[PDB]
Amino acid sequence: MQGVNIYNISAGTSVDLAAPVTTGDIVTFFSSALNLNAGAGNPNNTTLNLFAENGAYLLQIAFRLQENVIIFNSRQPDGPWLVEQRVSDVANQFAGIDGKAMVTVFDHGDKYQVVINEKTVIQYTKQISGLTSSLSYNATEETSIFSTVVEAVTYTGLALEHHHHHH
Amino acid sequence: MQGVNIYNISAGTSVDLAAPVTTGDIVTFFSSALNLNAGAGNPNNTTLNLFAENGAYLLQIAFRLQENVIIFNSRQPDGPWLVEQRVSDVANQFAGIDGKAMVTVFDHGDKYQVVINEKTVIQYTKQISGLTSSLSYNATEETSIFSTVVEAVTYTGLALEHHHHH
Ligand SMILES: OC[C@H]1O[C@@H](O[C@H]2[C@H](O)[C@@H](O)[C@H](O)O[C@@H]2CO)[C@H](O)[C@@H](O)[C@H]1O
Ligand SMILES: OC[C@H]1O[C@@H](O[C@H]2[C@H](O)[C@@H](O)[C@H](O)O[C@@H]2CO)[C@H](O)[C@@H](O)[C@H]1O
Repeated sequence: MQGVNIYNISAGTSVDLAAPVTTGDIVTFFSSALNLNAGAGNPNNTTLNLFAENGAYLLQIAFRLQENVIIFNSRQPDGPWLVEQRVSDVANQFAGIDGKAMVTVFDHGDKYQVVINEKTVIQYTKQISGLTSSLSYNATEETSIFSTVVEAVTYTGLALEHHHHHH
Repeated sequence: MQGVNIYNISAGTSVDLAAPVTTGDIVTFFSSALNLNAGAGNPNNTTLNLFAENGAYLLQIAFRLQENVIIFNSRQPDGPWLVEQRVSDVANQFAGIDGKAMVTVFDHGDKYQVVINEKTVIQYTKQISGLTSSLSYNATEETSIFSTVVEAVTYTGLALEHHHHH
């Protein structure tokens, strides 16, 4: 059945989900601040990650102000970072809303749709499949583009399909 | 296409959705405050409403501190309120989180599942069916349990049509 779980993630920490995020599920990270002028990343200012039980980075959303880009990538816990998908102009993706923001990730089975506020910035074809068992928000107090603590809200058990058969 | 929409709603106003909420979709109201000591409503302290395209009150979630109850109901805009569904102990529903709150409504087609924070408060069997085309948040400045402005986020286009060819 459908359920809502709330997690308050401090910068530099991660949490295990009470209910895994799977195909048809949604997770939204809410930030109470938007620091588009934060310190220089190294090279990341902020990273939002969806982890598989084996620690694989199912999806990482990395924000880089200096390089002015949002990187989407995946990799096994002991494997190399895979093919990066980039979105230029970090500020433009958040335009329209200041002092706060939200990043939503839809798990569509074959792809991860990421939406910054109301704007879909990418339909990311998965490079690694599997259910998300933990989330993380990594950054330092001085260079994060988001608030010290980011609230993650997962909407699980959502999957709804209408099967139409033909022959 | 699945999509997220954000609407800031001031107490006593309503908003027209850019994308309607239908079966399988979600709408969550976020409050930057929680005032469970706001006093008696008139009779409601706060009401969250989902309106169908034809103007009907698909669902009203009404909080009453003096009655210590949450009332769920429906009605036609020119008609009488229908059969009230009640859930007692308002505080218990928001237990665990202070200074803020979220109310989530899942549209399951035949029923609306209301969730306060992480707790499912009710599986409301619909008295009126249809797609939600607008929302409203009514309350006064002094007696609302939520912040002056509530932020509603909709997740739409979620149901999927899966064709199989044999
Ligand atoms: O791909 C995510 C991953 O990127 C690393 O930095 C990459 C850099 O983006 C790429 O252009 C370069 O060729 O290789 C670097 C890694 O050696 C980040 O260091 C890492 O934290 C992730 O963000
Ligand atoms: O049902 C929501 C609706 O309730 C109205 O008040 C009701 C009251 O709760 C009920 O016990 C009584 O029998 O009828 C009243 C209506 O005549 C509120 O006035 C209305 O705003 C909604 O909150």
